[PDB]
Amino acid sequence: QETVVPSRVGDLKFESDFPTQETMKNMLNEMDFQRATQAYLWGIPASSIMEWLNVSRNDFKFEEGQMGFFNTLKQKQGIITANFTTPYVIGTWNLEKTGPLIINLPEAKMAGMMLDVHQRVLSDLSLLGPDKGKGGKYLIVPPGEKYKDLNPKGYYVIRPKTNVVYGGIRILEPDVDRVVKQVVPNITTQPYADGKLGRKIPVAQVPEIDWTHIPKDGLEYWKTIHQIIQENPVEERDRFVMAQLKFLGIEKGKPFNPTEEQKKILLEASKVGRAMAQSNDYTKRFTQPYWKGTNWKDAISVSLDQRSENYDELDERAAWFYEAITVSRGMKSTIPGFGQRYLVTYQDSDGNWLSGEHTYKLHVPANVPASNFWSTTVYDENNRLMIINDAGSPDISSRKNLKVNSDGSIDVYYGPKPVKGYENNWVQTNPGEGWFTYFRFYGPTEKMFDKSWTMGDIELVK
Amino acid sequence: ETVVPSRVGDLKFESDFPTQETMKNMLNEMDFQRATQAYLWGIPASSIMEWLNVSRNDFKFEEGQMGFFNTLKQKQGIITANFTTPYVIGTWNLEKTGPLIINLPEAKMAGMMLDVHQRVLSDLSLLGPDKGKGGKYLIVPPGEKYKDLNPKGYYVIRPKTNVVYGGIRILEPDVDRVVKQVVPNITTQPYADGKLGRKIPVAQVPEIDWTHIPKDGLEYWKTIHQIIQENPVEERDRFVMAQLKFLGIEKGKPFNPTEEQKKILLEASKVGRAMAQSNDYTKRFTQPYWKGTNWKDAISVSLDQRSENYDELDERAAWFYEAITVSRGMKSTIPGFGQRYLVTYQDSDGNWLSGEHTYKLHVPANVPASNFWSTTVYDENNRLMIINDAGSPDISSRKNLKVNSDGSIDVYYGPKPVKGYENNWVQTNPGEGWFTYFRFYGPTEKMFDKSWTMGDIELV
Ligand SMILES: [Mg+2]
Ligand SMILES: [Mg+2]
Ligand SMILES: [Mg+2]
Ligand SMILES: [Mg+2]
Repeated sequence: QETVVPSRVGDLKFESDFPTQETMKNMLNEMDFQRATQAYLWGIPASSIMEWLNVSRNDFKFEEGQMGFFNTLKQKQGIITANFTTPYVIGTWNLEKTGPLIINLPEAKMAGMMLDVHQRVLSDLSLLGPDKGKGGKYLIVPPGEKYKDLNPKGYYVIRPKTNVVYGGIRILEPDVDRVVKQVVPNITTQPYADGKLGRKIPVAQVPEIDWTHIPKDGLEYWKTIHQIIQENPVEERDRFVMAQLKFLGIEKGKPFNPTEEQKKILLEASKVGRAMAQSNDYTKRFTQPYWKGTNWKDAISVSLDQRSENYDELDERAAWFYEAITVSRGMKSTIPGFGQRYLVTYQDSDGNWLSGEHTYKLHVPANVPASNFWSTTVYDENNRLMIINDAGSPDISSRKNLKVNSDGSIDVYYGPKPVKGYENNWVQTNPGEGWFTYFRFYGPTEKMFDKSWTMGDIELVK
Repeated sequence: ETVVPSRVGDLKFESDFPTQETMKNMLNEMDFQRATQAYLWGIPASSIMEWLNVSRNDFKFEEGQMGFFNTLKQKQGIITANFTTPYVIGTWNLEKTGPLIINLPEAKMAGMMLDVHQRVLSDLSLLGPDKGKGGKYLIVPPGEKYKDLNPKGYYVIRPKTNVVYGGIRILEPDVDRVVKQVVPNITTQPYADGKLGRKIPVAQVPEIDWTHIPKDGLEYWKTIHQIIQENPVEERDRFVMAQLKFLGIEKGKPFNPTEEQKKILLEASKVGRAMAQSNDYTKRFTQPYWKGTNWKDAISVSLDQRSENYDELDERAAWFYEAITVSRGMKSTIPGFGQRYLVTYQDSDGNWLSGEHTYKLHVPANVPASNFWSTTVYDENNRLMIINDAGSPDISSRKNLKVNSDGSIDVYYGPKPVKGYENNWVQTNPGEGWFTYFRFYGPTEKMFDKSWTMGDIELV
C-alpha cells in the first residue's frame, strides 16, 4: 500500500512502508544539502585564515613563513574589520612546509597572538603574552609526531594542533613612524632544523594591490574548504563534519572535482549558509546587549580555545569570525589599561539597520574609559571591510576633532558631510548599509564595570 | 529590498542586511537542519538507551543485571534478532553501578562489550580474550576517580561513556542442555575498592510486549536528551552538542521544549527517519556482495567507528537503524568462527519486497557455514521479526526443511503457503513491506572468497 507524509521539505512518499525510489533520492539530496549548509558555518573561521595564506603566497608572493607589514589604507583595506590606527605585522604559513619556525620578537609595547587555522589562541604575544613586552623567541612546532620530542631550551615552545598557523602583532605607541623604524626591522621569522638555526626571514612590506582574505562564495568557498582539509591534519572534533562532506566530493587526500549534482547542492549551501552566517552574527542569540536599552554588544563571545563546558563554540565563533579576524586574551581584557575591547552595533536607536544614505549621530560621553585611545570604524555589511568612501577616511579616533564643552564628542555618519563637523564626520555610501565597532584600546575600570556607558546611534536625516 | 530565491525559501535583504523575517527564518531552518542531522547521529545510542529504559522500568531488572531472551515473545522486541540462538543481554550505567564485573563461564559463545554509541570495547567468549575458556571482565567507569583501577586477574575494559551493553549468544545445537549448564553460571558483580558485592544472576525476560527500537516525534528527543545526561561529553560530539543547545537540549539542564522548539523537533524526527531509511536501504557507501544481486554485507561500520579521515556517521546510522551490536565476530574472516550477515530489501526486479506477493529464494547446496544458516523475515517499519499467524518468522537449517535432490533448499515467502513447502515457508502480511537477513554462523572460506554465491529473491 502507498502512503504520503507531508513535511517541511515536501511530501514523503512510501510504497509498502519503504520510501519510494524518488523519495530516497530526494532525502539523500536533502541530507547532503543540510550537511553542506551546516558545514558552511563550521568553516567560517578557517576560510578566513586559509584565504589570507593564499593571498600571501600567490598575490603578495611572500616567502612561506614570512611576515608582512600592513599600515597604509591600501595595505589594510583587504583585512576584515581592521582598524586604521595601529601598524600591523601579520603572517600566515603552513608548518608542514616551513618545519619548526621561530618568531624573533623585539622588546616593545605591542598587542598580538598566535592562532591555529580555526583561530584558537595558541598564545598571546608581547605585553599580554609570555614575553610581557620584553621580547623573546617563540618556536612554533608542527603537530607532526616527528616533532613530538622537540622542546629546545631558550624558546617559548608553542604547539598548535594544526598546520596552518597565524601570527599577528600591533604597534601600540602613538609615534607610529618612529616605532616602526625601530621595531619592525627587528621582527623576524626563522627556520629551525634538527638543532641548527636557518637564515632569518625579514618582515616584508605589503604591496599596493586590490586584495582581501574574506571567505569566498559559491564553489570558491568549497574549493578552499577542500584546501583547508588538505593542508591540515584531521582533528577529533571535526571527524563527523568530515563524514558529512564525504559524499559532497570533499575528502582528505582526494582532488576536488565535484559532479554537477554536487555543485548544485554546494551552490545552494553557500547561498543559504551565507544568509545563516549573517543571521547568526547580527542576532547574536548566545549573548546580550552590553548596555541595557541599547544594541551595543561585546563583539567577542567566543572563548580562546573555543570550548564551553559541554560544547565547542560553533555559533559563537561563526558570528565573530564572520565579521572579524583573530581573538586573544587581550581582546577580551579585564585588566585596567591593557588589551582592547570591542563593542558592535548594526542598527540605530529605532532598531533599524544603518544605511549609508541616511545621516546618523553617536554621542560619545566625556571621559571615555580607555587609556591609549578609542575609535569608531565603519564597515560595509556585505564585505565587512572598512567602507570605501570618497573621503578615504574609514573612522574617527581620539585625535584632532571637534570636542563639545562638556567634554563630550559627537560623531556624524552620512553620505555628504555635516557643517562644523568636518573633523567628526563619516562619509557613508548611498543605500549601502553598514555597521561599526567601537574600539577600546587600553580599557579602564568603568568600561568593565558598566559605570560608563553610551547610547545607540540616532537617526537624523531621512 | 532585495530578494534571492532558495531551496529553503526566498531570502530577503534590506540594504544588504538580511531582513528581520529572513533572519528568523534562517535561525529556524538552521535549528531544523541541525536537529534533523542530530537525529541520524543519535540512531545507535537511542537503540541502547531505549533498551536500558525497558530493562529498568518494564522488566525492572537491577541496574547491572543480565537478561535471558529465548522465546519468540522474549526476542520479538529485539531489532533484527534471530530465532535460533538463546540470548543473554544486559545494559547498565556504570556511573550508577560503579565498577561492574562480568563473570563469564567456559562455553562456546559469541558476544561483545559495547559503549552507548555501540563502539566495540571487546569481544566475549570464543573470539574474545577468554577464548571461550571463561573469565572475569571488569568494566570500569570513565570517571577520573577510577582512572587507575587496574586489579590483576580481570580483563579490564575502559569504556569512554557510562551506558554500556553486554551481549552473548549460546552457539551449541543442544540449546535445552547447554542453557541449563551455562546461563546459571553467568553473573555480573559490583566491585568497590577491592571488595566484591553480591553476584547478580541472569533474569528471565518477563512475558510482555516491549521493544528497544528508537521512538518517534518528541519521544526520540527526550531519549537523546537522556543519553546526554547519563554520559559525559566526548570530543567528537562537541559540535553536535553546540547544535542542539538552542533546541532545548543541554547537559545538566532539564528537557522542557518551547512550543517553537517542539515544532522543529517533530519535523526533524519525521525528516530524520525518512533520511535514516534512505541512507540504510541505498547504502551508497558499499556495494553488492555478489555482483548482479541486491545482497549486501549488512555491516560496513568499523568496530570503533573510525575510518581514515572521519568517523562513520553514515555507516553507523545505516546498520544501527536496522540492527543492534557489533564485534570482531559479526565481521569475521576467520573460517568456522564468528558470523556474517547479508541483507536484501528488493526482488530480482529491483522492486521492494512486499508481503502481498509470493517470493522464492534458491539456497545452493553446501552453504558456507560450519554451525548453521538461516533466512529471517523482518518488517520494514519496526525492523522486528515479522509477526505472522504461523508464529514463524524464519527458516533455518536447524529446522526440518524439504531439501532438494542436489541438496539445495527452496525458501518461499508469501501470505499463503506453497504446495508442499510449508516447511520451507515464511508467511508475510499483505501490503506490509519486509526485508531479510541471511545469517552465516561459522562462515567457511567459500563465503569469504566469493566461491559460493546465491541469486536474488524471485517474485511469484
Ligand atoms: Mg583590531
Ligand atoms: Mg591582542
Ligand atoms: Mg544475531
Ligand atoms: Mg559476536
